[PDB]
Amino acid sequence: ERPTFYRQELNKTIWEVPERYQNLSPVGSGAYGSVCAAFDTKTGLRVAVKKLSRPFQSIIHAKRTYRELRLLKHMKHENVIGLLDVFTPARSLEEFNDVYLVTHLMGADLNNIVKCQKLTDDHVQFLIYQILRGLKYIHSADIIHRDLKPSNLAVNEDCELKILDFGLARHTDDEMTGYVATRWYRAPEIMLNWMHYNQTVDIWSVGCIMAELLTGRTLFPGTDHIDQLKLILRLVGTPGAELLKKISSESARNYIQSLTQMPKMNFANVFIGANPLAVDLLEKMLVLDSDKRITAAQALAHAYFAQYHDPDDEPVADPYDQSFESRDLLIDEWKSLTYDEVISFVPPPLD
Ligand SMILES: CC(C)(C)c1c/c(=N\C(=O)Nc2ccc(Cl)cc2)n(-c2ccccc2)[nH]1
Repeated sequence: ERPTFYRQELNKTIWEVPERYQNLSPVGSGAYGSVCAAFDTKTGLRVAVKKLSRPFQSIIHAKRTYRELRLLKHMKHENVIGLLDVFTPARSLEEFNDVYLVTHLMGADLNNIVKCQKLTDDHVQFLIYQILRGLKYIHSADIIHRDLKPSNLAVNEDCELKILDFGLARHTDDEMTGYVATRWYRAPEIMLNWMHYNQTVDIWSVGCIMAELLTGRTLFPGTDHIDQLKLILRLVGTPGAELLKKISSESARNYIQSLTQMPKMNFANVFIGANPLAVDLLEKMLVLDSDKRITAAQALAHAYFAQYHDPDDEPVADPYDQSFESRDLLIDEWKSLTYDEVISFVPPPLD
């Protein structure tokens, strides 16, 4: 019942995987793990396999490993990453130190797509429809992505899209500093730590992404946090008293009040020649007050997606128990929890 495993060294890390996975080649790495492409001989799919790096080295890491496996097991949606397989070479809990996560290899990310091919309005409609369809599902489980950006959106050759989170980097202060894509899609309340954030932080990200699909250019390519804020406030206007009250960070509030007040721009004069319905949706997504942003479910009913919208085929998630998030456990308790989840994994059917 347990498959046979074989070992190999790729870019100075050991991969020990079931025999079903062949032709492993490295695709990326970071602080939390490494990814390889492979051929799954069982299903006949090209796959991507993330090996987590020392998943139980700290409490923070062990809880993260549990969190990821729990999230990935729950996800059952066409526009979101699905777990094809999870495995470990360990034969018991006592020797359980390694976690490997398998999903479909899609072919490209959305950075590839915006860089290398011109998109018509129909392409923008279809790609953004799918992001929002997946986001509806994600948000219905009270899950916030928080790092929606083109490199976390995988796209096949028929422009079918999946939301994922490679999750290889730490998102430290340094990784978020300077002229960097890691910060250009973040809602300003997350970027500047204004307040406790909502799931519409992800709608801001969709707005930034949609703008970029329409123009071919980054919406807010700030050279740093403050420059990026300035670019944002030039477009959407400076906040009024109502939003200022909601900024619970007194330090952040003090700084924004130092800026000269600016009105919202005419978005038809920014997104020159775009579908007026695209421009209308953008204005509803790129609202500074996150209480007043359009939701994913609201946005799916917008006239821009009239050719794709089907309210009978935009499903929500099964209930997701996140009570673990408020729980303090030891490493070995997170480990055993994670081990139970690996052991109980049942793969999806191959249609
Ligand atoms: C889209 C959603 C929000 C459900 C999410 C997905 C996710 N993980 C992944 O996408 N995992 C992944 C990505 C690529 C590969 Cl090859 C294998 C696994 N999250 C993740 C990543 C790291 C830590 C915790 C959660 N969060």
